[PDB]
Amino acid sequence: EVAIKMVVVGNGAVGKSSMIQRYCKGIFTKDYKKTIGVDFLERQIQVNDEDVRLMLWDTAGQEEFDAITKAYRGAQACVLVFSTTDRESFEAVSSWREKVVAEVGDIPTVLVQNKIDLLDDSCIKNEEAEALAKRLKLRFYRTSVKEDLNVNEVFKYLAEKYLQK
Ligand SMILES: Nc1nc2c(ncn2[C@@H]2O[C@H](COP(=O)(O)OP(=O)(O)O)[C@@H](O)[C@H]2O)c(=O)[nH]1
Ligand SMILES: [Mg+2]
Repeated sequence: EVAIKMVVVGNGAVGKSSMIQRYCKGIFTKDYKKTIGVDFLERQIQVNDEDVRLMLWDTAGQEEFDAITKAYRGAQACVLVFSTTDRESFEAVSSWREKVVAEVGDIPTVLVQNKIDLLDDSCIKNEEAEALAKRLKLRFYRTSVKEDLNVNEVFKYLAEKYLQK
């Protein structure tokens, strides 16, 4: 049995709260802004013959970039999220990465481009997202929380890397 605290980080409106609700509750609602009224949601899964309890902590956006918060404290893995339709959220990734490393150190991390169902309206070229992932040395996923596309894979990857580097 292992419990893993995972923090989901990135600019406002990229889909962090939706991603957590999708993974832990299996829902996607039509609201302009999602809310999680508790510190974290959780999902208990089996990974490589071990029982893992994933505790997914939501965060605030760039308006709280300098904030030192409970969601980051003792985080054991991290999802860095930007949005297909928000170039500023992509440009912010390196700053979010540096913030997490300075607060918790080196923890398993993945880079996620969410809202890939909106590719027609993309503001990020595929080559530049892949180039950033290679520069930060991070596994990169293109996700659609709305379509339940690659969400499960993100958390499974992080749990496996926590268990075996
Ligand atoms: N089309 C699309 N909309 C999404 C996706 N994920 C989230 N959204 C929407 O993006 C908006 C912001 O999502 P939210 O989870 O509140 O973002 P947060 O501010 O990062 O927590 C909401 O209207 C969500 O329904 C996605 O994969 N595709
Ligand atoms: Mg939110």
